[PDB]
Amino acid sequence: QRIGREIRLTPRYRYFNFLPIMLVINVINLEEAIAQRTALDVNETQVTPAS
Amino acid sequence: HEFAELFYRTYIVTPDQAGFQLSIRRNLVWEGWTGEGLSGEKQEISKRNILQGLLDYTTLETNSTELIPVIQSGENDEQFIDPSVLPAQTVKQGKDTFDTNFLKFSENGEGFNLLMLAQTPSRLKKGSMTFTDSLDSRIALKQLLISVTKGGTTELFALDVNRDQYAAYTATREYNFRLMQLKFHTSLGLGEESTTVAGAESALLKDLFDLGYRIELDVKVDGEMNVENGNGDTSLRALRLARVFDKEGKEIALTDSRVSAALSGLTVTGVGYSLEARLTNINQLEMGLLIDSDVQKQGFMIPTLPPLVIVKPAMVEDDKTYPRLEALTTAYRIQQMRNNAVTTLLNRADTLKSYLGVGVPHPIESNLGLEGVGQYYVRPYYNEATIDVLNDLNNLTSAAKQTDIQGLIVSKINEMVYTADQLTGYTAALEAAFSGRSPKPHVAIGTDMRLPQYIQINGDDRTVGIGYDYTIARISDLRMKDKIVMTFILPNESEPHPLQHGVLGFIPEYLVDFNMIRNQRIGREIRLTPRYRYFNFLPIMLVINVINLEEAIAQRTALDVNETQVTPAS
Repeated sequence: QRIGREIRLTPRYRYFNFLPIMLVINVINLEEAIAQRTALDVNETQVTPAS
Repeated sequence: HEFAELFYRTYIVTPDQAGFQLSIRRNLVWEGWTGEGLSGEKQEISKRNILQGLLDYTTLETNSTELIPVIQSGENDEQFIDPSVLPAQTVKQGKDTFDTNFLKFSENGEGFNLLMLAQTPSRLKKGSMTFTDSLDSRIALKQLLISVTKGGTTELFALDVNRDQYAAYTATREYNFRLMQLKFHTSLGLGEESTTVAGAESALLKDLFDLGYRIELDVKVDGEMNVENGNGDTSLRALRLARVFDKEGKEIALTDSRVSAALSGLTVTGVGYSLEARLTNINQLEMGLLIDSDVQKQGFMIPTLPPLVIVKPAMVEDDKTYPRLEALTTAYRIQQMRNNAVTTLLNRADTLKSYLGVGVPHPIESNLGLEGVGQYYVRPYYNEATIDVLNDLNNLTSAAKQTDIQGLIVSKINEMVYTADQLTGYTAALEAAFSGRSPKPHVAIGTDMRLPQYIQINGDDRTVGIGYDYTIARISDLRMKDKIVMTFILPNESEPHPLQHGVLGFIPEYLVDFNMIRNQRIGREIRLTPRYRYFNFLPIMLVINVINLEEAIAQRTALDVNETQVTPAS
């Protein structure tokens, strides 16, 4: 016994998957990388005696 | 002067008003307090802005029809397993809060009356069973609850069986013309990361898992269900471990020593299942997003400011000790146009700092203390950063130091612009506010007189980045030392508007000239009383602090090897 107007939409749709090939990459630390300087990874080779 | 104009849009107010008003429209999505005609009986709750859904993906999600079995405390426990195997699971459906479980497999006995079973507390208010209620063209298995025992320890596994091709009820001939049949005959596999009821990689197949092996169970499940009364049955026919795959899809015999020793004592037995059932409600009973809109109130006022005065003997005019009006006009102009703009900008920065914190956004309409109708269209956001030029500059030769510094600063400022654009959702706000015309963000650049040569283009391929329009503002003030202030503005607009950063409420005023008697002396006076006030709406601004530019240029620094370690002890 409350009287009003109604508007309705009852959708019919669905998502299906066919191709089983898909790749994802996570990207991280971009803003630290652009904020801080990075300079070289040099491999000191032991002409100072260690080998 | 550029600076006041760029950050605070000037506006002329006819002296017949004490300010100006803005009436705003806000479309809303929410549920409860149902209807407006004879509203209430579910009471008022928080509105949600529809634009929030353009960036959030939960406020607009609802289910209002799914038939989830509900445990009545009477005889209803018959169709569910004993709660000593799996406790009830509490789920939300509409406004109802209740309990569900997994139905028990029935071979030859009673069926289950879904319509009798699917009564939620909302329906009980309406008067129980409705004759037009019918089951949708889809009924599919949600989950299969199996028991895996190894040596005596029982572990339950909830297998997500939905979205599977073979797990759909199919229409069939014979018996009636409203019969749906489920013929589920396939092999399901448990991986080496097979999760139990919640988390973990199990503990009875771990020896199988580490070796790199997944098990596969062959299963044939058959059932029938009627879409006219909700009667039906379902029973398991076959359930056993058959095949074990290697790191490839090549069958591994179950007689080899490792797997045979590992698989000893394994038994698999099913106890339950779950169905997703929809009710094509033909006479309709459902309620959904109640779309409403509210109008909001806010008022602006204009104060009075103390005046400037001139004194001179009132017997002859002098241009020597008192110059012409131009000097008084200049004092008024500087006072109103530069110092106050800087004060308002810095106070706005400080208040935004205190209110919001650093590097954290806020949900739409969650900061009621800020000034401005602007927060109706975007999230509030604040940020701060420092650049130590000497410590984080890379050079290769001394001849490129200026270009290096320019590149560093422009990269940092540009990246700050991108992250602000991502978090505040500003562009969507522009698209919503103006239909058909899509403006691109314009960045406000407020900086002192030492930096701009290092920001203007001499190298690089950008000033603030590609896709932005920039205006550089330079002032002689001392407080803006070592500071750059970024903000988004609108240059094609000429009215108060919430996306606008700030407005300069301006009323023209003039002077008075007369003779005044103050302790028995006579001198004509010139008085100018200005009337204005600055207001800010848009709650987004970026400020970057620049320090130590002197030492970096003065003292050489370049590169600085992050060596890599083939040394003792590592």
